[PDB]
Amino acid sequence: MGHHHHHHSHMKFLVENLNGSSFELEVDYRDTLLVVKQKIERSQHIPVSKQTLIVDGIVILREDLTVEQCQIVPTSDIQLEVSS
Repeated sequence: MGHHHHHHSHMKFLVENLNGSSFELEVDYRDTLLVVKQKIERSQHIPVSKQTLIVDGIVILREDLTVEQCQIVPTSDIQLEVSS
C-alpha cells in the first residue's frame, strides 16, 4: 500500500560558459558525453570540438563514456572555456 520510490535522472547542470552564457542543460543519466555536447553546441553556438568541459579542474575529453559513468553532477563547478 503506497510507497513508490521515484528516481529523478533529469539533471540540469549549469553550463557556465565564461565566453558565452550560463545555461542549465537538462540531460539524462543515459545520455553520453558525445550527445550532451551536441546539445551544448546549439546552445553556446560553439562546435563540439571546441567545447572544453572543465569540471572542478578536470578536463572532460571523452565521447565514449556516458554521464552516468562520469557522474557529472550540477553540484560541481562546470565551466566552459571557448577554445579559439
